[PDB]
Amino acid sequence: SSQVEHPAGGYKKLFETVEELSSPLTAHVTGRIPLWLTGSLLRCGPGLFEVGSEPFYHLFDGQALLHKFDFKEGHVTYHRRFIRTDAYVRAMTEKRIVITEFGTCAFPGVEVTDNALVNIYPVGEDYYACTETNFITKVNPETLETIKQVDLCNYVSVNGATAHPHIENDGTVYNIGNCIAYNIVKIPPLQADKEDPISKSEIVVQFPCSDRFKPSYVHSFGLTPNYIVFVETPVKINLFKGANYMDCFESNETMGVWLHIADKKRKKYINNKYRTSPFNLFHHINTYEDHEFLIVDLCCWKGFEFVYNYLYLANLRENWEEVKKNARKAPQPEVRRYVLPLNIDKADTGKNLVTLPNTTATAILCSDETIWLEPEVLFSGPRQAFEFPQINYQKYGGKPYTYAYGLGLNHFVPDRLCKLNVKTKETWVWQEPDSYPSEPIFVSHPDALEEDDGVVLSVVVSPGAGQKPAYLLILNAKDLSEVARAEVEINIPVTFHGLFKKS
Amino acid sequence: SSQVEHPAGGYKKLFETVEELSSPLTAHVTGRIPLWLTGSLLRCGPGLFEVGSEPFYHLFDGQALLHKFDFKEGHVTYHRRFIRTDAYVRAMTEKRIVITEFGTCAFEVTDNALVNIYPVGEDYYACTETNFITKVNPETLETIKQVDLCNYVSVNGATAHPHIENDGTVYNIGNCFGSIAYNIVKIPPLQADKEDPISKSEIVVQFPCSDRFKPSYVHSFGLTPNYIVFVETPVKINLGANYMDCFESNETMGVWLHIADKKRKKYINNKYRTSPFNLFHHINTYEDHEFLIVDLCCWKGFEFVYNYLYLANLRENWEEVKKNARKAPQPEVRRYVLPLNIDKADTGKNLVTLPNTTATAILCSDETIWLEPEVLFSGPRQAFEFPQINYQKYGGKPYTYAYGLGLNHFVPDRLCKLNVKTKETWVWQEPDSYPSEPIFVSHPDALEEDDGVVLSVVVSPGAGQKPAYLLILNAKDLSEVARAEVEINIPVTFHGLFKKS
Ligand SMILES: CCCCCCCCOCCOCCOCCOCCOCCOCCO
Ligand SMILES: CCCCCCCCOCCOCCOCCOCCOCCOCCO
Ligand SMILES: [Fe+2]
Ligand SMILES: [Fe+2]
Ligand code: NA
Repeated sequence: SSQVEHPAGGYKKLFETVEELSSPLTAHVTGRIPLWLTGSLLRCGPGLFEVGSEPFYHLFDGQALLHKFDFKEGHVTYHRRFIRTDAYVRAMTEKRIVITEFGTCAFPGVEVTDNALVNIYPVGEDYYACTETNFITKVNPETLETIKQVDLCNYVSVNGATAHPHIENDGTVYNIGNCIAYNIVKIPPLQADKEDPISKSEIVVQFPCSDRFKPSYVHSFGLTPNYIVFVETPVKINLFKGANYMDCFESNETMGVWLHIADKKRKKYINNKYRTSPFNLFHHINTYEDHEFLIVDLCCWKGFEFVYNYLYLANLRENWEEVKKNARKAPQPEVRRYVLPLNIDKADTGKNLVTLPNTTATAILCSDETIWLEPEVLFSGPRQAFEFPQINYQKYGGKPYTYAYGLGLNHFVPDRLCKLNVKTKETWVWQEPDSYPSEPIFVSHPDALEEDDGVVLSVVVSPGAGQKPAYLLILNAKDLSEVARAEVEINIPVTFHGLFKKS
Repeated sequence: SSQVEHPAGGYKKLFETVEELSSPLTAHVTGRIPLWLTGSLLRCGPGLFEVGSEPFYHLFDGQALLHKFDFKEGHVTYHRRFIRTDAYVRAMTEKRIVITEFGTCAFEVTDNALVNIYPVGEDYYACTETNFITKVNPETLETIKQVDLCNYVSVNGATAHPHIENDGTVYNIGNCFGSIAYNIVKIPPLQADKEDPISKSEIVVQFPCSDRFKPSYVHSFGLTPNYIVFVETPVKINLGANYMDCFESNETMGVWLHIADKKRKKYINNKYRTSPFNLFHHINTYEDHEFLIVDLCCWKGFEFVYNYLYLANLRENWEEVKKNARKAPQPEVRRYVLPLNIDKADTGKNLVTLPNTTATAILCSDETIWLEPEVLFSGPRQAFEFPQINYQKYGGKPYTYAYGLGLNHFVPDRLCKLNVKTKETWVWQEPDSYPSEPIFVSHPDALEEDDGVVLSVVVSPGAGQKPAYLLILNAKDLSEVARAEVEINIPVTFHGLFKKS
C-alpha cells in the first residue's frame, strides 16, 4: 500500500499536454545504469488532452504519444513523437476533434478511432502501437516515425482486438476480440518467404457469449502452453445504444463472472461452466498449469460498476481530498488467484475439486454442473490497487512463477511501485513524496539464474519545484532498491503499457 | 499456519475415553503462574467415546466431561467429572447407548452438554445445541439439574454460544415455528427478588427463514450494543435416523445475512447476500459509523464441514487424515461490512465508504446488497478456529486482537493470535502437542486490549513427556509464561470460560 497523501496535487501533470521532440535529449544519470542494459524502453500514452479549445474528457481519449528511453554503455537518451494516426493527422488538419474517442464525441460510415495510446508489440520484424479497435499503427522503433495503419478486419473476422496480445518465444502472437462470440486471433512468426505475418492471420478458436447481442468488455486474457483462459465480466457493451464508446457500456447485475478455457493445440472450447461473484478485470498477471488445474492470477475490482466511470480527466485533475471522496463508492481493487479444475468427476458433485496442497482457492461442482469458484486473495489494500502487473514474461509467461511487479494506485493516482511474492504474499514497495511512477517493466540480467535476477524500469513524474520534472527509474528486481535514475528537463504525461526492445 | 506433520499420530489421544477423578490432582508447575491469576478455567468436551462395545461415531457424540483448572498463589489443581445428564445416567444404568447423539443412533432429544458452559444469574449451565441445558456446580463439578428451555420460551433449541452483556443479560438464538423462523431469547440479570432469571426468559425479536420448512444450522451469532447479526448459511435441517442424517446443502441460496435493531426489537428488511460458506464461530461484531463490522471464521463451500469430523476419520494415520481433508471446504477468516444507511440513489455502487477496509456492499436493482469480504487470514487447510477476544471489554466494540486454535487438516496443533487491522499473526507450536481453544484472561488492572494471558489445555502424548498440561502464554506475543503438567490424559475440549474468584 501507499504511505503518502498528495495535497500538492502534482499528479495533475500526468494529464497535461506536452510537445514532441525533433531529436533525442540527453538524460542526467545519478547512480549506475547497468552496462548489460542495451536497448530501448518503448511506452505509449496520451500526450495531447485538447485540440485548441475543444477538450478530451476521458483518460483514454488523449492523442497517442510514443516514448523511447535508449540505454547504451551507462548513458540514457529520451525521445518522443506523436503517432500520425487518422485521429491525430485530421485533428492537426481541421484544428478540432474529428474522430470520436473513448469518452469524447466529435461534432460535425462510422469512423472508428485509431488513437494507439495504450500499448506497442512486435509482429515479425515490425512493431505496432495499438488501442482496442480494429486499427493498429505500424511504427519505427528507432526514429518513432509512423509507417502505416493496419485494419485487422481486412485479414480476420473480429470487430476489434485487445491492447494485450500474448507473444510466445518463437514470435507467434495471440489476441482476442468480439464478433455475438469472442474469436482468438493467431498471427504466426515471420517465415523464410518473409511475407507480412498479418496476411497469414487466422481464428483458431471461438468462445461463446453470455448474452446473444451484448459482448463483455475484454481487456486481456490468459495463455499457457496448452490452454487459453478468457474471463467474461458483467461489464457489457450495448450496441443498440452524439454518442461515444463510454455511453454503450452497462453493468449486468445478475450474471456475475463466467470463466472460459479452450484447448490451445486441439483448438476446442471446453464446456466447463466456471462461475464466481462479480468483478471488473483489466489485467491478467499470469496463468499456468499445475497438475490437472489452471492457476489464474488476476488484478480484480470488486463490483459490477465499470471502473472506467472514475477515470474522467476532470475527476483525476481535482484536489486530493476530492479525488479520495470520488473513489469512496468505486469497486475495491484486489489481487486474486482462481484455480480452475480440468478433470470434473460427477462423483464429486457438491464438494471442493481444488485438491492442490498450497492454495485456499476452491471450486464447488454444483448439481446443474456449474463450478462455483472462490479465490485465494494474494494482496488487498483500501483503494490501494496493485495494477499494471508485469512478470519475467520471456521465461515465466504461462508457467509456474513466484514474482509479479505492479504500479500501486492510491485512489486511482499512481504513487508507488510494488513487488508481490504470489507464493508467500510478501510485498516490497518503492515510494517517494510527490512522485508518480508508470507500469514497471522487468529486464532480466543476461546471466540470470533466479526469476527476479534483473531490474524493473519505470517512468516517474516528479513535479516538485526542488526537482527536474520527470526521470527514468531503475530498481533492483530483488528488493526494489534504487540502482539509478536518468532525469529529463521536460514533463512526461501518463503512459499505460510498453516493452524493452533489446539490441 | 502450522509448520509440523503428525506421523506419530498422537492426536488419536484426543478421542480416547478417560476416567473422572474423585477429587482434584496437583499439577507440576514449570515457569511462574501469575499471582493475579485467581479462579477456575472451566471447559466441556467428550470423555466417553463408547458405552461397553457400542461405539459413538461422531466427534460431538461422546458423553459430556466437565474439566476445571484452579489457580491460586501460583499453584494449579486439575479436576474432572462426567455431567450426570439423562444421556449419561441412562447409559450407565442400561449399560448401552439409550439416547440418540448427533451422529450415533440408539436402538427423546439429547441433553449431552459436551460443548460449552455459561453463567445465568449466580448459576452456571453446561450446554449442547438442544432445548436441554444442565445446571452444574462450578466448584465441585456436581450436576445440579436439567432445564428444558421449551418450558419457558418458544424455541426448538438454542446455540452453545450465548452472548453475555456486562450486567449479566444473556442473548441466544434458536429456530422456531413462526412456517419456520429464528427467535432471539433474552434472559435478564438476577433481580433483588432473586428468583431464577430463566423463569423471566422472553423472545425479543424474530428473524425470517430462507426456506418455509427448512431452518439453517446456526452455531453462533453477532451482538453489538444496538444490533443483533444472524448469518443464514446454505447448511439446512430437513425434518434409525440421527441428527447428521437430517442435514442437506442448499446449492443456490448462498449466504443471507440478517440484522435486527436490539433496543427497538425490530427485524431490518435489508437483503444482504454473498457466496456460500459454512459458519460456526463469529469472532466479534461492532458498529463503525453507519456500518456493522462482522468478523467470521468461514469455511468456503456449501458441503457441511461436520461430514469430516467422524471419529473413525479423525483416528486415521496422518497421510490418510490429510487426504480425507483435500476436498473439504477451505477455512478463511473474513471481515464483512454491512451498510445500515441504504440510499436508492447509490444503486449499482459500493456502499462501504469506510477508509480502512477492502470489503464491499453493492446495492442491486432488486434491492439485494451483494457483499464481498476483506480476508484477514487464509492458509491451505490451516483453520484459525475457536476464536476468542478480550470479550468483557471489547465484545460488540471496536477491537484489534483475536486468539484462535489452529487446525491442520482438522487436527488442532498450534495456538494463533491475529491483529485484525494489520493481519499480522503470532504462532505457538511444539511437535506432537495438540492444544485447545485459547481463553484470554486480562490483567485485572489492564488498560490495553492484549494486556494479560491466554490459557490452553495441551495433549502431549510423546513418550518423553507427561500426557497433558495447562499452557499459559503472554497475550502480547504468545511467548510461554508457565505450564502445569498432569499425569493423566485429557481428551478433546471445545469451549469454556475463566471464572474469576
Ligand atoms: C499511470 C496510469 C494510472 C492512472 C489511471 C488508473 C488506471 C486504473 O486501472 C485501470 C486499468 O486500465 C487498463 C490499462 O489500459 C488502459 C488503456 O485501455 C483502455 C483503452 O480504451 C480505448 C479503447 O476505446 C475504443 C474501443 O472501444
Ligand atoms: C480441540 C478442538 C479440535 C476439534 C477438531 C474439529 C473442529 C472443526 O471445526 C469446527 C468447529 O465446530 C464447532 C465447535 O463447537 C463444537 C461443538 O458444536 C457442535 C455440537 O453439536 C451437537 C449437536 O447435537 C444436537 C443436535 O441437535
Ligand atoms: Fe491495459
Ligand atoms: Fe462452537
Ligand atoms: Na521512502
